[PDB]
Amino acid sequence: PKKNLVIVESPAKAKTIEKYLGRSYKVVASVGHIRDLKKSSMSIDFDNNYEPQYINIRGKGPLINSLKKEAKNAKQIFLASDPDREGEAISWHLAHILDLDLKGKNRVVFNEITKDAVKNAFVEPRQIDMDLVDAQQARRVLDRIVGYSISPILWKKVKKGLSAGRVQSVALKLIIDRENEIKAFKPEEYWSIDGFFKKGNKKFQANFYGLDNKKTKLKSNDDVKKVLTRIKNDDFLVDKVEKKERKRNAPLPYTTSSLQQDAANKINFRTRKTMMVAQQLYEGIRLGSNGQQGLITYMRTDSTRISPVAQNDAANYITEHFGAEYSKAHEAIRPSNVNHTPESIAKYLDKDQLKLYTLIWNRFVASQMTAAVFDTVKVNLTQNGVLFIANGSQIKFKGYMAVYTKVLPEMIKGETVKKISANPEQHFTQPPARYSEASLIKTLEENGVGRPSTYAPTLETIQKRYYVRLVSKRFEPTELGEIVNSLIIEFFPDIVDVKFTAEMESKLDEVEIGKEEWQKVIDQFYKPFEKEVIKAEE
Ligand SMILES: [Mg+2]
Ligand SMILES: [Mg+2]
Ligand SMILES: [Mg+2]
Ligand SMILES: [Mg+2]
Ligand SMILES: [Mg+2]
Ligand SMILES: [Mg+2]
Repeated sequence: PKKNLVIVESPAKAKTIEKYLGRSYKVVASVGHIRDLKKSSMSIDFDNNYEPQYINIRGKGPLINSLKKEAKNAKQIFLASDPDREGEAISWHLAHILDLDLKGKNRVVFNEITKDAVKNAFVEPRQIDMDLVDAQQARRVLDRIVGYSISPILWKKVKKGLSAGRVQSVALKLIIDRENEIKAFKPEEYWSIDGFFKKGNKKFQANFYGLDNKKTKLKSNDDVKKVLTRIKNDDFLVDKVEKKERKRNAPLPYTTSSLQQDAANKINFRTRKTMMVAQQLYEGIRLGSNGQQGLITYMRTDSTRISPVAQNDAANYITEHFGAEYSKAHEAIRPSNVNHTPESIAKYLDKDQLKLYTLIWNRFVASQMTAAVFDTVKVNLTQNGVLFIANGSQIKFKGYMAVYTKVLPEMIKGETVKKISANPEQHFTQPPARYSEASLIKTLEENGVGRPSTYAPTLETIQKRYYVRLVSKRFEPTELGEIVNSLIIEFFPDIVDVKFTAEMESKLDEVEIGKEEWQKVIDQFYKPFEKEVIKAEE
């Protein structure tokens, strides 16, 4: 009786998958990477087109030996690593250590850890995708060449122990450019006027807009006076009434970027914690006697697609719980089972897992719902050329907002309302906001620089390196970060450059699809970079 071997990256994953598979399957964790570049040397074969020189990781020897013994005992080997570039290179390193044939169909991929998703994966296993593997290799070779080339230069000109990276340097320069804008900003005093009116004895508020049919900027207390003195009596003509219905569509389901943004904005999660907790949700949590189950789809994704089956089950949850009026190869981040309401499984989750799951559940359900609808009214109240604007809003259909506004007294053109009081208020303009974790992520996504694997580590290493601090939830450059940024701008300008770095990520994308040869991406980077390293070592 010889079993099937299934290798996974973590024990929590193996425990979860173990129940799903049954007798003729043995499930073991490799506990992270087992092969890596050498730590004590560059570990790139520059005579053989940048081929990485890998070793078995220092310390993992005994683990590796036991994997080899289990593989000998096994009937067939299945590599069940996560479905991304990194998971494919893990599977390739295991193939290498276990002497498996790369033409064999030993790779099984799934994007949630549920009994149904797991078993469908073994129905059609595939061979290892060497394009995905080469895309991981390229990133690893790039980051190694950059890190081990620049770091000694920082040690020479700044301080021992320093390091830099590609996307980390882009982010740091973006933060320093924003700080330069802040320093150069010139605040200005300006004033507003709140008005309080009545139609009948129904009170409401309208804000000063301007004089003589233009918007008016009030720069001082004297400008407020000039408005005030134009106001003779309390009578205001309803010069116009505007009405509309406003449709607020539903957000898309979470990607890695939008999950990280929402978690940081809404529940004060640092991005590292968001990914840590998502991983717990994903790899499997004990739901009591029903044992461990994966509660969300895989959390590293840039897809917003929902699968047909997942779509149908949510429509049914929505139709049944709100009304059918609220409905309509990778995937977004969603509950694996929508019927696992946050309320139901609350008792099985710690507080942090409860928050992130609640966030992911709400967002995915909302995203499967219909638009909210509002009833707008804009009302112009004019006297003697002075214009106040009243605004009113109420919801005509909650729509997706089901999972989570004042109205105006009635008016038509020509009626009259009475002015009770006006409240001038002093303000000062503010500079552009600092990057929060949210807006940094959003910026890195929109400008083409970030990817699901690189969002959280970039914001981690920039803080581990002490190049920025994070106060009142926004990044500020440190003095050391300014020093390092200036050196790299001086000697390696392209690695702070947004466009060159988004270009590189797109070339990595092409490697993944087999459109470009990974060694060529490295060579087009390395040939110019090499010259800059020589000149910086002068
Ligand atoms: Mg070894
Ligand atoms: Mg990668
Ligand atoms: Mg990178
Ligand atoms: Mg590396
Ligand atoms: Mg800044
Ligand atoms: Mg991550």
